[PDB]
Amino acid sequence: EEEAVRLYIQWLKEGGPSSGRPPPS
Repeated sequence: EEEAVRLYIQWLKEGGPSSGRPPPS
């Protein structure tokens, strides 16, 4: 498991594409 994927899942769960930001990777 990554952190950057952790972040991903972060980004994602915090909104992902609809969080006003592009994903970690």
